[PDB]
Amino acid sequence: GTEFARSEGASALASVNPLKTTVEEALSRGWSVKSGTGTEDATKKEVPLGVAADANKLGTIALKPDPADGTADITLTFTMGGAGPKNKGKIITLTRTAADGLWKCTSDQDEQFIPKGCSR
Repeated sequence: GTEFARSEGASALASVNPLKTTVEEALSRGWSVKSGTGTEDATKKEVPLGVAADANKLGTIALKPDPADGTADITLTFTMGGAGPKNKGKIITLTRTAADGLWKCTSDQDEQFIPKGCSR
């Protein structure tokens, strides 16, 4: 009853939303994106997302496929394994469809805690 359920959802989305830019900039160069931290790899032409999987203690960030080259749908997920009771186990998913390059946000949280712009 005292859990910060609405702020948890906003913090989670704020950890993955900025990565859309990172992904688009890499694909515009014809480079692939790979998860984790590190330096660009000029041999394989892969750019890391630049954020650790556990950057936000509310949960974990994941990329699929990994690496991703733009020719298949890409998903960025924030799994709230560190959240309070109402949001623990819930997942915010950002999907970039390869056929049109568009992004969508879906969440399996209770409707009242889904961040603005995301749907069930």
